[PDB]
Amino acid sequence: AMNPPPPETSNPNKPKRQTNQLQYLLRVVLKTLWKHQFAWPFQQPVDAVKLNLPDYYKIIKTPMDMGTIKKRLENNYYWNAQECIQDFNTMFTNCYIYNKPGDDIVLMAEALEKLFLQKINELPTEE
Ligand SMILES: CCc1c(C(=O)Nc2cc(S(=O)(=O)N(CC)CC)ccc2O)[nH]c(C)c1C(C)=O
Repeated sequence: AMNPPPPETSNPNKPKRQTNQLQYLLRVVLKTLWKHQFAWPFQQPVDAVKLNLPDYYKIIKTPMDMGTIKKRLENNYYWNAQECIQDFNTMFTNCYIYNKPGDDIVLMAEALEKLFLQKINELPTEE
């Protein structure tokens, strides 16, 4: 009935690097999605206690959210861009798994996803 702790966002035992793709994912992709009118439900972990959603964490075992992704990028949590992209994909997929299709939240998720997919199509060249 308690919320789980939020996903880890900096790990001292993990190596760190900056890459152009990672920089692009923070400066361009995340920034663009964050501003979106439908972003707000995804800007932080789902507070199942405040929302009175008792089975959210019974069902969703890999929670992810853009506030967490943002923190990860800012603390150099990801070595590879694909790690960041997978986190976004997990976020959207969770929403589809938990919610009935045609729920307001699911529709907001599709809109964000469509944008996200467009943005990662423009991802810059790897070193
Ligand atoms: C529908 C639940 C949900 C949210 C979400 O955020 N809903 C939400 C947040 C606020 S809120 O942030 O205003 N509120 C809570 C702390 C107090 C300020 C207010 C109303 C809401 O419906 N995000 C996701 C991904 C889901 C699911 C279940 O998929």
